[PDB]
Amino acid sequence: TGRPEWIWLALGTALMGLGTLYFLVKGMGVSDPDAKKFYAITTLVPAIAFTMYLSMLLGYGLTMVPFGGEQNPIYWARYADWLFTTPLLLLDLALLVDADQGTILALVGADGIMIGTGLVGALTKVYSYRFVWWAISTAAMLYILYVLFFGFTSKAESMRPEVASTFKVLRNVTVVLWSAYPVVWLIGSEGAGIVPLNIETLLFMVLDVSAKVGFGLILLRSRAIFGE
Amino acid sequence: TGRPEWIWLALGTALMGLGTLYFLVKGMGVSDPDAKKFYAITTLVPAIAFTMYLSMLLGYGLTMVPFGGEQNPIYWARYADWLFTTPLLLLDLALLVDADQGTILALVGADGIMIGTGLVGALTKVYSYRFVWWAISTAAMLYILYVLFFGFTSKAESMRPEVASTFKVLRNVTVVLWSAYPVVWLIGSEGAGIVPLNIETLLFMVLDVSAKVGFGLILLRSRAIFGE
Amino acid sequence: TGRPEWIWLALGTALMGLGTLYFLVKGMGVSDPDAKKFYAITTLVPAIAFTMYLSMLLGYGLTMVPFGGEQNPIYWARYADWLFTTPLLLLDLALLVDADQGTILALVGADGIMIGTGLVGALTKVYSYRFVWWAISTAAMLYILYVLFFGFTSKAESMRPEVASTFKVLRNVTVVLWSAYPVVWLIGSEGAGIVPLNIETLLFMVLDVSAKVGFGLILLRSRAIFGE
Ligand SMILES: *C\C=C(C)/C=C/C=C(C)/C=C/C1=C(C)CCCC1(C)C
Ligand SMILES: *C\C=C(C)/C=C/C=C(C)/C=C/C1=C(C)CCCC1(C)C
Ligand SMILES: *C\C=C(C)/C=C/C=C(C)/C=C/C1=C(C)CCCC1(C)C
Repeated sequence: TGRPEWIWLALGTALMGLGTLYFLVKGMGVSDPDAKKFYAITTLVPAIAFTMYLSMLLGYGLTMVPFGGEQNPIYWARYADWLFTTPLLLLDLALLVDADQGTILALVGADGIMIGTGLVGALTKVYSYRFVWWAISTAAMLYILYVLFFGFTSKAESMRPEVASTFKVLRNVTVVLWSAYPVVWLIGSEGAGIVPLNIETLLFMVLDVSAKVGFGLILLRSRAIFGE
Repeated sequence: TGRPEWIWLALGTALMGLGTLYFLVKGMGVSDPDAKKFYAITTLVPAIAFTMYLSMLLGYGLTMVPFGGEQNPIYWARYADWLFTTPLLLLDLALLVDADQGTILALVGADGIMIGTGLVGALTKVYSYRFVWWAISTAAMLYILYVLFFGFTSKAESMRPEVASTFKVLRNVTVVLWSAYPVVWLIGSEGAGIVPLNIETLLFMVLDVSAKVGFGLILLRSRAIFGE
Repeated sequence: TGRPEWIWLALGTALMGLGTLYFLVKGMGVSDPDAKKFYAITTLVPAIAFTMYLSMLLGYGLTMVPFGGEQNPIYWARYADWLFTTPLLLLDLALLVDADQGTILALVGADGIMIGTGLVGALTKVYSYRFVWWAISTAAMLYILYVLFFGFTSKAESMRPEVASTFKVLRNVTVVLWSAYPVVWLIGSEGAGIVPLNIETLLFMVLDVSAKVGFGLILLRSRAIFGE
């Protein structure tokens, strides 16, 4: 329920907090118009996650969901966090490659669908339906990753080499991390219940910090953010 | 309640699904910057409606509301769908006529008001208050339609003839379809109860498919989306 | 609960309504691209507040929250109103000073955090935690005000004198009004309970009208909105 995994919630909260502070301070030594944006976007991600992880720790971002004839504790704040941060991660990749607005809306819309349906499946009472949503959500994610490889990478190459290369790595990071989420939900308590809520929370905290601080450390330590 | 109108919910879900797939495939043969946007926007509308109609079918996008001394089943997901799609429909008309940002915000804000207040009235427990919201919502809609005729049409004429003409028809379609919604809510169970929830659901499914697939078919089969 | 402060709710609703109508009519005599935006943005703020104050009056935007071993009535619609209007107020200041997009996102993100966490603390059941949220929210507000003085004012001076001066006053107004909110929440029933819900509602209605109509009257009666 809400006791065993508090340590992961607390570690997550601390890591997001420290991460947000490191980016704030680091962003002071910046005045380049375009550099700001990457900093503004990359510092906001963990600021939000910080409040979301804190809300789960204190017990506000949690709710019980009845299914499989049981009362399962669902951390809805985990999805609320994802609803606002993933589209911002997509934006960094978008600015990085100079993506057209038409492409930006497509990704954001698919991203909102991905999270929105994942949340619906998290809260769904009927067992089998739960996986229908996990399937729709998963498709949106592949759609997103399909664009990042067949509508982004091809363009980054048409840009400065430092940008194409940084983007290439950030894209690669994204494929690995994002794809890891649906797998965790499927083996966890929200889905198949092959692993307890305790290890499910830990796994997502590891993934969230990696994507919300780790990914930030890579992008923000790159010259790909300045126009030279 | 949630049994009689399932056929309309299922037909709606299927029609939105097939519609989304047709636009995805059709959008592959497109690379024009501005063409993308119309495709990105027009394909996302039914993608979302699809998930919303599926959520109503499975019973997740439904809730019971007490009023008139009765327990009335309210499909809140129907409004959730509208909250995200109507502003996107407005965007197609906006891009189509090259509308200024000031005008775009006005329409979107009024649109969010229109749906937001319609939802409040859908969920309202006190009978008479329900119609106060229907009235505020309806005013926002006329405001929107007033701009599409006295702040849009006049400009489309100052653009390419194919655009002005396509916009003219799309505007005309919008007046007829949008205005049809408040009328349906008033005679339906959510409002006057002059017609059962069964026919209310059917009527809105017909309208939603028309606006989410039909309207798309018209816009996307037009040269008004390319810059020549 | 929901009876004593209805007069403030009704006065608030009326003032926001009349305010919205005054701006609509006033905005008709405007065609300047940039003038529209200030009008579009400044007229939408009270349009929304109007619906929010009306929802509190009728009793829809209210909910009871258990804490301190008591059932406290929380006007969640007050925060819902703030969630959409404050970012729009920030936009007026942003357009006014020609702020970069990177700076705009930072402010909006911090603003959404400020309100989001204030709402969490409003709804929080555990007494001490409530103030943790008030503290996080308050920090975001100072962050916002810190940017309006060390990332905005310095630029407005690099613009036309009428803009710099109007912005200077609008900034000054913002510092005074915004800072007044957290103080009210702390002494009110949602926080310390040093003053009844009756006076808490009155105080916020006074502040809301000032920021949603008052501030509008100042900005819209200024030439700082036209490009000359
Ligand atoms: C906070 C940062 C990131 C990158 C979060 C990413 C989350 C996902 C990619 C989540 C995906 C899901 C899928 C595809 C289907 C099951 C439900 C999830 C919401 C966990
Ligand atoms: C999904 C596509 C469209 C075009 C949906 C449009 C919906 C409306 C115009 C709804 C309007 C309403 C009004 C004006 C007042 C009563 C409540 C409604 C939300 C049904
Ligand atoms: C409607 C217009 C305005 C300017 C509203 C402003 C509201 C605030 C600045 C609210 C701030 C809060 C803080 C900083 C912390 C306690 C909770 C509040 C949400 C009241």
